[PDB]
Amino acid sequence: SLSAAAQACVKKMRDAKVNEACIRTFIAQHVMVSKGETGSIPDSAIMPVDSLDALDSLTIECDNAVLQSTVVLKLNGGLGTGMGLCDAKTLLEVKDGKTFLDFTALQVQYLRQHCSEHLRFMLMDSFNTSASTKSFLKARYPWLYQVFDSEVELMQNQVPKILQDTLEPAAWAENPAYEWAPPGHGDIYTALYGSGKLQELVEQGYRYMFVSNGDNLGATIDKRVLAYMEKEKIDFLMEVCRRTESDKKGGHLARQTVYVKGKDGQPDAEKRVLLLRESAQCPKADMESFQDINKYSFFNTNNLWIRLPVLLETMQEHGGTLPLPVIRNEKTVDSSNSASPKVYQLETAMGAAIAMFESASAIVVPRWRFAPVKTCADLLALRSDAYVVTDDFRLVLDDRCHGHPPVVDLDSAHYKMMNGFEKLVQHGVPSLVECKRVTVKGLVQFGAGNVLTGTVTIENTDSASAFVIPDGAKLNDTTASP
Ligand SMILES: O=c1ccn([C@@H]2O[C@H](COP(=O)(O)OP(=O)(O)O[C@H]3O[C@H](CO)[C@@H](O)[C@H](O)[C@H]3O)[C@@H](O)[C@H]2O)c(=O)[nH]1
Repeated sequence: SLSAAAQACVKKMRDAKVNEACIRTFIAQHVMVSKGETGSIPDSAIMPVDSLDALDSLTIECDNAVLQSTVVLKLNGGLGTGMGLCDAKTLLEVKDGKTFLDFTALQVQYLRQHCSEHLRFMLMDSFNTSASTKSFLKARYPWLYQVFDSEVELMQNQVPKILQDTLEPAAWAENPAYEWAPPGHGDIYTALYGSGKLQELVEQGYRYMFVSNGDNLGATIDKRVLAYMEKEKIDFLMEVCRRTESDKKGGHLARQTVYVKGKDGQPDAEKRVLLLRESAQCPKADMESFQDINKYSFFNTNNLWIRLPVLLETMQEHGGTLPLPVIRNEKTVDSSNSASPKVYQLETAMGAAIAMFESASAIVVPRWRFAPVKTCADLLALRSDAYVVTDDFRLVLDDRCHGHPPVVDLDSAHYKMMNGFEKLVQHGVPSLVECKRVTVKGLVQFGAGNVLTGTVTIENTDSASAFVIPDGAKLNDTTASP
């Protein structure tokens, strides 16, 4: 029943021993793409979400049996090509001598010492992140490394890049590894199911999984969420934050109205269905509305809670897949070579599972559960004193910020790549806890002990010479120039 292109994909995947759940999942996306689907979600088809419960209003914590049944997973399979990264982002330094992986392991240790003695922790890796993550734990945290292969690591799948005009699997004789790509972090459900780990977790008595981004060190277990999901019988819960100006890369919550038409004299009652819209899913000529933080003010944190037996049941009842909406990413098979064949890279976002369950919902959480690092501008804020380290080893906004991170605007010509950002803070990281907005234009180098307050702009109009800010300089509500 499949097309020739789709069959070619199946054959390639089978020959490469790709797990069948992945093949089934991918093919379904392939069929959608062949019928015109791109993943685009226009604003005319959605409407904002105006009312949600709040974590700040919750007080009751879950019982010990529920806490014991909760697995913690951290995403760690992405390639931060936007920050000029070649390995796992979690190996980058966050504070003095501590990486993302350092605080993550310290959070797990803390939870095991004070909350759940046998807390199960997992990492979803790619082959482009697996060995470096394992060797890091090998040296710094041997208790995690000893059970790394047995219970920690979940290996994400690889799917073929398909030619844009025929949807056949793309070939690249120069480097056939470039014929494959990660299918996004929405692959977590497919990888858990196809590897049999989802069934084994349910067999072992686990009932909840808390997933979060590897770059968000503010996301740990909150026992009030588990009690909330138990009481309200919620099978999937997405943590959303009130959107700030800094929330530009990610996705926002949205709703549609599905009319359960009337019965037994009852009228047609509207029921709100929730969905996620990534930035890639917004029509590119309509990005103004995706960026309106007032129109769509609920930003997905990717702190997700899933009831594992219901996820398992749902997948089994759908041929062994979770039919997440496909995102059609347009690239070239060698993303560095504009002359290489153009391809589609079919991906899904794990937050899109909010549309897969009848009892799915979202809850508004404070900013201290969301400290994202998508760019080097985010990393400057996280490295600065605007973020502090909690006792349970979370990275949270300083209380003085009132939930608003400093708005950091770095010249993309000089600081988009990690090597360029490293030159900017070579002599020290400026104080930004009292800085509302910092904009760096042109070639600039921070000095030692810089203190920024208010709205600060550093503009070097002649980038033939870098502008080194003097040591101890204090910039308050000003624009500094050579
Ligand atoms: O194939 C992939 C792609 C990504 N990741 C991991 O997924 C996490 C998030 O990926 P990132 O590329 O950093 O973010 P986005 O996918 O753009 O956005 C996600 O995170 C945002 C919050 O930061 C939310 O607003 C979005 O809805 C959610 O999809 C990171 O730990 C990545 O390493 C994987 O494990 N495998």
